[PDB]
Amino acid sequence: NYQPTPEDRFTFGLWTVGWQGRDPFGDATRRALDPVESVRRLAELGAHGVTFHDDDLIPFGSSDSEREEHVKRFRQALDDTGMKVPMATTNLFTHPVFKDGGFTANDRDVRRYALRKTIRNIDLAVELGAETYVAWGGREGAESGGAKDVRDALDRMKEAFDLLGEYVTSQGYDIRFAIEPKPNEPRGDILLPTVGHALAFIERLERPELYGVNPEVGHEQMAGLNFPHGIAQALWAGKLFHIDLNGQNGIKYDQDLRFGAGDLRAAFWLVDLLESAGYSGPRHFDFKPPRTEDFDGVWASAAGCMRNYLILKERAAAFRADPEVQEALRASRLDELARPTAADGLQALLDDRSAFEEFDVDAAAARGMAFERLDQLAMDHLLGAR
Amino acid sequence: NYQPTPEDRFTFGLWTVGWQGRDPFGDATRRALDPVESVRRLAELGAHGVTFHDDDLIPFGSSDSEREEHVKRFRQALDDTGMKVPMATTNLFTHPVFKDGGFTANDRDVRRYALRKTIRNIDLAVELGAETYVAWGGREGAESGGAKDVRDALDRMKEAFDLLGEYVTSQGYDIRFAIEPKPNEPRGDILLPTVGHALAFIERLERPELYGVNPEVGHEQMAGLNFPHGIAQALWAGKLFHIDLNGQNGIKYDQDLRFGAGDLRAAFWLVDLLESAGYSGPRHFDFKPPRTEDFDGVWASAAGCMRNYLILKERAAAFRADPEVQEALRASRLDELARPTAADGLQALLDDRSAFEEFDVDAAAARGMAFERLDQLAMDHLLGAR
Amino acid sequence: NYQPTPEDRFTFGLWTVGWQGRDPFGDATRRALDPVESVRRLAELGAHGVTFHDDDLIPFGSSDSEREEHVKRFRQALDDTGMKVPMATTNLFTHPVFKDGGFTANDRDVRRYALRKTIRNIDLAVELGAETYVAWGGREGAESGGAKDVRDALDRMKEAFDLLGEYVTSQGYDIRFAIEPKPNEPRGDILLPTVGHALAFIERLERPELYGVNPEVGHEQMAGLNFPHGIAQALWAGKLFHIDLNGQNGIKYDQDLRFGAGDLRAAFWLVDLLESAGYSGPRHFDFKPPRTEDFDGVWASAAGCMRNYLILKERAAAFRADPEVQEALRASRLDELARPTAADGLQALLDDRSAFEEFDVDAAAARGMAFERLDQLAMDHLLGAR
Amino acid sequence: NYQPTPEDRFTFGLWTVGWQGRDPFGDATRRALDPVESVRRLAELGAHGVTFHDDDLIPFGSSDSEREEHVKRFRQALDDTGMKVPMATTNLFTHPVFKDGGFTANDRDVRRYALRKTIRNIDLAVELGAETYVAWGGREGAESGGAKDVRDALDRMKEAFDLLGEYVTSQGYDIRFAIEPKPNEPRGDILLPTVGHALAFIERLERPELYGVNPEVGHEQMAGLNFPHGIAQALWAGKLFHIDLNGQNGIKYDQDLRFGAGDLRAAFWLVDLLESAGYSGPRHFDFKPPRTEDFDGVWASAAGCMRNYLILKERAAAFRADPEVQEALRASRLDELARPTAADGLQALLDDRSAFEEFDVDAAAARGMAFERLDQLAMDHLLGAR
Ligand SMILES: [Co+2]
Ligand SMILES: [Co+2]
Ligand SMILES: [Co+2]
Ligand SMILES: [Co+2]
Ligand SMILES: [Co+2]
Ligand SMILES: [Co+2]
Ligand SMILES: [Co+2]
Ligand SMILES: [Co+2]
Repeated sequence: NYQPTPEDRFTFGLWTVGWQGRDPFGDATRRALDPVESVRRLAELGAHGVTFHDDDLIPFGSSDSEREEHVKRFRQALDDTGMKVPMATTNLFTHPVFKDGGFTANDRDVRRYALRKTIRNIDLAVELGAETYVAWGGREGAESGGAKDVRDALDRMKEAFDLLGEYVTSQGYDIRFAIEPKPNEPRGDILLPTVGHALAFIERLERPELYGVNPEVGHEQMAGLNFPHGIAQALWAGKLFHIDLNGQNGIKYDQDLRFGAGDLRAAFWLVDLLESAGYSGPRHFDFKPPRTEDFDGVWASAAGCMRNYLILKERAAAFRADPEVQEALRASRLDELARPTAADGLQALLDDRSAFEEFDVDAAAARGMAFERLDQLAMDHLLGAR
Repeated sequence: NYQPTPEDRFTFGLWTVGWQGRDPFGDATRRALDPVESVRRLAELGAHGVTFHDDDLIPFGSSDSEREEHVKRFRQALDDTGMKVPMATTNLFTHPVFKDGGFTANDRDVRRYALRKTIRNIDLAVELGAETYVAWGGREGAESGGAKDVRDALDRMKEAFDLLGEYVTSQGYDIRFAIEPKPNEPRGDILLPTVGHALAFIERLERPELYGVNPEVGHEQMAGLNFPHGIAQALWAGKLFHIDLNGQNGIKYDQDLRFGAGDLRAAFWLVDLLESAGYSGPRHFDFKPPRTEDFDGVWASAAGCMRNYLILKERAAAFRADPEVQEALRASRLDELARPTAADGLQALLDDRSAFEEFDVDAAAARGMAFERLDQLAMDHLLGAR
Repeated sequence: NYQPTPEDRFTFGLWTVGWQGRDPFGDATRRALDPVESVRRLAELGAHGVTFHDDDLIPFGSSDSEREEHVKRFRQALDDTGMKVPMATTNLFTHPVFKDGGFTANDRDVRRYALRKTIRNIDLAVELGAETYVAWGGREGAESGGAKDVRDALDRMKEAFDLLGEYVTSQGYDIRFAIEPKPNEPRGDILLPTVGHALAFIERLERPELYGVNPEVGHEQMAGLNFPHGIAQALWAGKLFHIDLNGQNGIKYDQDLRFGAGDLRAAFWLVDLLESAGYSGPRHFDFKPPRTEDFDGVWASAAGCMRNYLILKERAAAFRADPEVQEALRASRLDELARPTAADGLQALLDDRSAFEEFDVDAAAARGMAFERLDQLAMDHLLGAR
Repeated sequence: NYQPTPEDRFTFGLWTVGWQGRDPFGDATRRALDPVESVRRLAELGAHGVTFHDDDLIPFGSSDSEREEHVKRFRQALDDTGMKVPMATTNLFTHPVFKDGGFTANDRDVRRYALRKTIRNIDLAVELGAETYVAWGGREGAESGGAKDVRDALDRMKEAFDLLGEYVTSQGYDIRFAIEPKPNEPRGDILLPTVGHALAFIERLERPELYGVNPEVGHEQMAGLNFPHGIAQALWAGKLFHIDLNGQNGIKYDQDLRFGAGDLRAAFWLVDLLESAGYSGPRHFDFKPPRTEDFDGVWASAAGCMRNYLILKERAAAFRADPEVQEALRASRLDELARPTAADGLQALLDDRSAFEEFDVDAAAARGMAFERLDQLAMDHLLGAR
């Protein structure tokens, strides 16, 4: 009956179930949640852990004694429930000081502050046991062309991430960074708008091994991209350090629907890929129960994230294990896709008349790929209609 | 009066002005053009050069004597006009044999053929003087999730590009590759869908220095991305080896409108960036005169590509040179964006109380960015309303 | 096992299974199909009938004796199989003469020709028993703003549809028209781009009762719209005279995937609505088997259209019949949505202090809508995970 | 120098310049503005008037004496400046009670409250001289398919608008309604998502003459539609009762950029159409100065809305008056588009062999439309490059 348990490694941000329902056009529809109560409620649903921005756990501007008490209460909730904290992050987007960015603000003093605020929370993240430190630069970008020279902004972005790498190395921490792309919202265009742009940027950092990506289902879908394809490219690069699961209906504002809502078939192929690849990180949900809901609906929406992942995991495993699917995959030459093109080497390929001079293009063109029969087997498995 | 001359380095594909007007739903509206006549017509408009797919210059399936005569006539047109050939590419998308891809076809024999067809045309490209060899993998991708394992496809894609690098190195050629991303069309999703994905992929090739990107205005806009921002990231990476200029209205089929049509302000900021950065490659137009047009409209549409680039070049230069704009850029702290965040180093930043303990977040938050006044100066310059 | 039979009223266009695979960037991948063979193959799959454009049944430019023989052979196939022809339409988009439109071409002679070509095929449609005559104005529109004055084009569009109404009335035919909106492709923008625009236009025709809409799943999705919502508005207006079923992944070129592919949950809610509303027209598929496929894949893709509709019909019926869903719908106040707001009348509402002066906004705001629990019951029914 | 004066009829909502900068992810960046100060500032810029939601002028929950004082101060500002109030509207979206809608909330008590809150503000609107009463149902819609039966919601929506028509008629008011479509945001899908859907809905009201549309540039662009085309359809229907001007970059969250930003060429063709059609309503700006700005940037952004409209008005008038453009419009057969197709009548068309039997399709197909030369004249006029 698709019941999650902590061994399934499902995690949730405090800001997800704790979202009060404020949007562009609307006031809060739910009261604030104490993080203690969200840890207890999430544990009762079978979650493994929780994640936080600095300012979700400790109100911005807290004194040291207030900070200590917020952390003490949260630690007690973690210890009472067995919940973990595998990931933490910094809020470099809510406060008005970040209206033009944190790490790429035009004001230099704001960039230095953003770094100090991040470093303070990396120390806390390590104390709470986090292995991954996410960075979503939601304010890095522009609404107009003259406001932001992107080459200078990328120079500032590299300096900031290099300084954070130097800091973790200096402290001997075993935490790694996961950069979260998004194409737009709240900025008109956000820097590092997709998984590809973030992977490319990481290759230019001083210590690329310290950084990966934290892709989000709905973010890549806001650019109309195929989320499973982008996760495959991140896995191919060895850079899937964390993932954010939710639902999105295409090219709109970021909806943050529960996982399995939005593009259902993309959710199926995502689960198939994570499970086939043996991804071992948390399955983290960055979602918002809709503001129509009361607290009972918040917990139902959170439970539905995990249930949908487990249903899709069963159907993807049955698809890949079905001998009729295995035969269809060979009929569609998925086995040949996995064989090297020319392990015989360049000169052998140049000398091979079967590759050019004596290649029958028309007989190869006539061979159907059989992809529709394979896809309807996938449909039938997903719908339980075999 | 914005008259282009060959010194402006404007280039056009044979397939652009030569497009006969066939689309998803329509037969040709114009007769085929002899490449000789397109070289002559383009030279008369002030173009610098032309580009080609193999199969635009030599019909697919030509004998050696037919091939020699097509090349001889084209060379004579180039010599009669002074036109150059700075770029060439392979057609790995029209023939039905490429229905599942060239370099990432599931059929191995098709992948080997795609490589041999590419290598034959690299030799011709070098004979005609091309410095850049573009690769647009328009058939690499899928319409369904089971049809294409993307990690295996990227392994095949890397093998293919590595073999092409080994080939050019083996021959001592001074040609470089430019990979052209596109998010979709004709495949439901195309592999390497954006500039970021292509830049990331190149970093994993055996000899990354041989490869850059060939971004196209309309391709990045089909994902709703900011094309000038993506060009800035490619320039930041040192990888803008070629560029395709055209117009697109957002998230649709690839419209291939003349340059300056589609998103006009994005065309302005693109020209501003290419000119500020001192980009020295061809300004290449990959566009289609609409099928409503006769040949006079084809040449008017081609002339309009160049005219719009030259108008936008004048207005962007006037914007950057205007002392009132220079003052607005300082008021918006574009100068501070270009200064290192912490050249004093990590420990100095950690010890700097002005970056945290004594940073007045509210006074920094209250300082307006003045971006709207700067953007209306940019508007006024673009519209000639100063 | 979800086996369709003719009683299910599934229909297919000749151009669907008969699509040879030519696209923007590619030559045909399959040979042409004789309409006789498509009628036989579709009947064997359990289809009810077929539909046609004039030029799919009779090649454009046929002599009268050729026309008679094409019609005779097609009639024999219909009689051999028991297949019906419930709908026909005109091709006013392929021939180059329609490059600027049929009914709204700027050239008046082309508009008059488009009307004569339509009227000739209305007579044939009636002879073959069609009840619905579709009109998809795929060439009505523009790529540039000066090319098409839209108020004048709508005047021409109304004249054309009014003349077609006068013609059918004059002949005593019992056929009705169904106008098919599309937002773009092949024109940069198409006139009557959505269901709403077409419904609005029909209200201004001389005899609106003769006209309804023929919405297509993928067309409304090319504008990012909710297809079930648009079908609900057409049903509310009494104007769903025909429907085109297929799949689409959001905002791209028109993919024409088999029904159930693309947005699966939207396919579920569409079937739920058509079945709840008692829609009695054909379930018509306007799709294209992908060009990767051979003929066996064409028939598998066609069979999959019908199978997916039948699976979704079973799951939507089980959802609506489940007493736990019925209780959830009452908890979410779907029953109250169906009750008049103020059957007591305006003055009673004005005098009702419970509607204003004594309405407790905070107690009403606090009541959760319970929509997430209702939606996860819908998910569980769709996936067979109850 | 493009200086607006009140005779230009530019109007602004209090909520536009008064937007404090709160978004999905961010706190306010500017202090609240007193409506008195916004009226004074807008008048100094040359605006004609202002518009309001009920709750922008009178805080929600005000006592009668507070209400009277807010209205008294606002009236004094209007009288001090000569500013008008041509339009008002109701806020049926911010308060949590409207989380599922106002007029189509599933809770009947909320629907009755939404009507009473609207009617109270219609009385105030009439006292302040408004001729148009806008209704943007931003909360009407859903995030999930079971939550909202759209046929029942449209029944509730018609009841509500019919009751409002009965109310204005009963009071003898000369105010008319303008329904504002939007496709999504804040709801996952909003009911009446485009101009077409709203026009269609109005035709089913009891007294359609009382209702028109209030289209917004950015709303239609959030569906990827052509805003000038949609305004042309509203003008063709006689239903453009008000218009909201702003900028948007395609398919994203609603950006509300100043008018002229976003799609510049669409802004040009919009101004060309409003001015050619002799639209006589207010040119209203529904925009948000970006939250990066301080108050000086708010007023610069507001001034830029008006400046851009006046620049585009000059360039569109010069385009239409240029004898070379007039010749190009005849070469493109825009004159023939405006002539009836068959004023000779149906039987004459049927008997006309020049329309079918003797129509030379190939000679008509060969005639180019000359649209690219016409569009580059439009480009040159817009850019001041003639
Ligand atoms: Co998100
Ligand atoms: Co996230
Ligand atoms: Co293109
Ligand atoms: Co290109
Ligand atoms: Co379609
Ligand atoms: Co269709
Ligand atoms: Co808006
Ligand atoms: Co508005």
